[PDB]
Amino acid sequence: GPRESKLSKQEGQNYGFFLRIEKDTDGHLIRVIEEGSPAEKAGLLDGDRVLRINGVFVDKEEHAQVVELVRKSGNSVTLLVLDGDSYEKAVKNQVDLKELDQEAKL
Amino acid sequence: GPRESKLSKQEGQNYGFFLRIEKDTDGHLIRVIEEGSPAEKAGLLDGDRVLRINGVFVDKEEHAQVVELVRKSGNSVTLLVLDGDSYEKAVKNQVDLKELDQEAKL
Repeated sequence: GPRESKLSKQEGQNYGFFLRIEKDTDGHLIRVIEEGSPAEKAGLLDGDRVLRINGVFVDKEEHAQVVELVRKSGNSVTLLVLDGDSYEKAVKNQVDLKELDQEAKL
Repeated sequence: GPRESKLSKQEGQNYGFFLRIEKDTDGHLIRVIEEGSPAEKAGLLDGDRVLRINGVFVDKEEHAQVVELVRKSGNSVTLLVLDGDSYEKAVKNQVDLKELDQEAKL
């Protein structure tokens, strides 16, 4: 289910991913995670959607805002992410994404 | 990658950019971005290409209809632009410009 990913990096360093809007696709997508990066080390996966940034729900914010939020968070940031399939399955079944909290399968 | 620039102006004010048709040049070119202008504030960069206006794909529209789409948007307009370097690289690599949307590197 959702995961809380605690990213941390050095000054001048990128976290090492793209945030994207994709044509006819819901959500703020994480793509092209660089090998060995802060993003990788924190558990980010290709196709994850960003639900929250430092606990603030952003699924309905504009891309520019979501980017700004990451950027203004400085050299650490907490992302609540959901994998692409769980995210599409949640939106399919009209689940309230706001009410989703961390869940792990073991 | 592409950016959405959200330009806003006062009534009777100009945005502060030109659109041109240039010989042996692909696409709807943003030129002459006035310093201090709405265009500059929104993040337009010289050599930017206009891909979409209020979401509508225009790279293959006539210059006259693109200008008119901007004017008809009144005192704000949303432009999906792709910087001149990324755009020239995309046309070479035969990328479908219709499929490009906002992207940021973090």
